[PDB]
Amino acid sequence: TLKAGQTQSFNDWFPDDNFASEVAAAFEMQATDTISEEQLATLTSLDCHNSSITDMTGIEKLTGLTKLICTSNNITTLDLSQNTNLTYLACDSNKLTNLDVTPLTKLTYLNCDTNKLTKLDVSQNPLLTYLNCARNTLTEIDVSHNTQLTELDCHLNKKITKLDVTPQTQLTTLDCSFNKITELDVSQNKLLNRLNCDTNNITKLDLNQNIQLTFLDCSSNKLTEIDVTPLTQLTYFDCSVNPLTELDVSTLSKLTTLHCIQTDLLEIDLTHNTQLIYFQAEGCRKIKELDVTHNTQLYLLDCQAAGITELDLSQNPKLVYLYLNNTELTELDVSHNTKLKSLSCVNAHIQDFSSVGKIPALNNNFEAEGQTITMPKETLTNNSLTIAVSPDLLDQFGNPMNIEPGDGGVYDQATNTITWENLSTDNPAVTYTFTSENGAIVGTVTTPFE
Ligand SMILES: [Cl-]
Repeated sequence: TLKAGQTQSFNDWFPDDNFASEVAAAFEMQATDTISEEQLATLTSLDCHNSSITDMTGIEKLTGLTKLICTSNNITTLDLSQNTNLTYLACDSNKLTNLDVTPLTKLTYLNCDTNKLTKLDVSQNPLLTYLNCARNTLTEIDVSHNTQLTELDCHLNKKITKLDVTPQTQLTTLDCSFNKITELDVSQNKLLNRLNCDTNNITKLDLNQNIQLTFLDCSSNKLTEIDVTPLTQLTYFDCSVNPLTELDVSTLSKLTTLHCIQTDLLEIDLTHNTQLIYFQAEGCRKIKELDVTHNTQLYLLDCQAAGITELDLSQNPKLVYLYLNNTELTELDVSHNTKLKSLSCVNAHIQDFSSVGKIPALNNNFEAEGQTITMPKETLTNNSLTIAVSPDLLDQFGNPMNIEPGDGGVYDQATNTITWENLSTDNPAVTYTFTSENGAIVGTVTTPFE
């Protein structure tokens, strides 16, 4: 017997006006048109995203539904106990404090991202392939019964301390970022391709079995060491904000992006990463040498704070963005880097900036303030001292710079010397600032005495 049931307006079926109105449009009808229980049951798919819906009461009557999208609404509860034919559920960006999916035994896609869930029970969903409980307030997530899971996103729950994916042998994408995870065993996830476990408390990460990762981000963790040598397919690798002291990327022939910001590395060998486009290594304070000569397609180089006294940029024609601020450089040469839109080398120990004027786009977009130069000491003669202003002090266009002595001292332009009167061994040095006429370059030259 196929019973018709009651026949009434969508507005009478669905108390929420905005919901009734969306269910109506699903049948290409108005909210005030009448429809039967048997008619309502024929709808296999519903999309009411971004509709100002607070209440989904009446959903129990749409029993033919295999797909429900209610994203970007104000829904505080969703009783889906009668919608047992659902295979796809997107209820993300709502105000759900709880969500029961235990009756939905045919469910293969579940997205409840950005809600207020404290528990989530997916143990009755054995066909699950996409679970996304991102941006909830969960403390754990048992996926032990969900063996067909290909993608898991439990990022930004904040309180997750344990994650077990040892049974998820089909996992290709994992995002467990911004939690308190301390151990991640990914050795059974042989098909893994994308891994993001950043912003956790992971101390060890064994990736030896995951030899077909293409994307890896283990940044902001507590990794003392890591072995990426087996991961020959990697194109993007990010291990920033870890206390790693040694990193071996020689096997990563396909690497395009390497981020190792704020790591403790003593050295780094980029010579085999011929395809490298982005190397971002700001705060790699222990590095004292950088050979980017084999990285011929480098588009952006950032090694701020690095202890490099020089940097051979001859082989990097494609460079558009270079960041050398806070380095130990005493020499700069960007003449072969004609694509540069932005150069920055604040707080270095540079004198001659003449190579930068070779690139006219840099005439304006150029910062080189806070230079700190240190000269060999002289002896006094009477209570006085004359010195030659360093000839290497040359600006962007190879012109002299303006000399402002740490004044008791008179700069003589003719002779390009400074003479201070009344100097004391109590205060054992003399200084002068230099500034370029465009104001892009500023520094000091300390000269000790006696
Ligand atoms: Cl009505």
